Amino acid sequence: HWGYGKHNGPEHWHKDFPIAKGERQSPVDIDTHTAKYDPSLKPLSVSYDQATSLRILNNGHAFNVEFDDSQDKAVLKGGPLDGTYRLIQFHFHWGSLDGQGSEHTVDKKKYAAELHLVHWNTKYGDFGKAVQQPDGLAVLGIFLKVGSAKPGLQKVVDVLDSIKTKGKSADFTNFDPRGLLPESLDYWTYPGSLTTPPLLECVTWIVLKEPISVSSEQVLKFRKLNFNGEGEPEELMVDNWRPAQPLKNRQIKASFK
Ligand SMILES: CCN[C@H]1C[C@H](C)S(=O)(=O)c2sc(S(N)(=O)=O)cc21
Ligand SMILES: [Zn+2]
Repeated sequence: HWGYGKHNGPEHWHKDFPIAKGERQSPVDIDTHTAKYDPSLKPLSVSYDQATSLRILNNGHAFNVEFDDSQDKAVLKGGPLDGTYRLIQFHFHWGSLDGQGSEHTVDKKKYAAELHLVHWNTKYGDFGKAVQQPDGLAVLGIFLKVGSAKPGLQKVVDVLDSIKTKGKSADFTNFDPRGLLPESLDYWTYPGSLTTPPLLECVTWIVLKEPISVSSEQVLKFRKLNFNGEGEPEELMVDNWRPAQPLKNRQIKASFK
């Protein structure tokens, strides 16, 4: 099975998922001097007031916090998007050391972790149909740097003990994702893909310029999770990030100057 090890990591994915060598793969390095300011880009509209979280799960690759997407409760609009995108889940990617962990990079700089808030285009009816479309998903990416603690993240950190291994899930209701957002919503955007298999090229990436700060103790807790299931040899869940892919014939746009 695919993973992040030496024998099943990113360099091997192309054997089972040939699209790994495709034309619009993610993540990428964001060269701040070549990105172009596009004044036609609208500000992002994040409406998370009615978000209903349901559960937190360790799927063997990361931990996901899932939301009820049966209605337009928590949605993302505006920016480079056309239509309404519903929040379905969020997860993180992190490193074994503070100097690595993020998937996207900024002028080759790596952050300690990267948060992905995944949304799907409602015009396609269901998430499964959305992933088969070029504009089916919108993922909001937020960088994490180590510094002061992020209070809104603590409730997540505190429940990780209950989902240490692959397959474990815990009820996780009434969590407000607004607590994870930076002050500014300035962003870069480009067309890309999922960063894990199936690596489908159905994502409009929206990467925020402003990183959020989390404490050393908060990120340390992420690193205590396991890739393995209960009863199996312990493999710490760290470095679950894909390296930067070629930009090819794509242009990264910025909402700011
Ligand atoms: C572990 C599989 N993860 C996949 C398949 C899921 C069904 S998804 O919600 O389409 C999704 S979103 C991202 S990311 N890292 O580009 O934001 C990866 C994945
Ligand atoms: Zn991700």
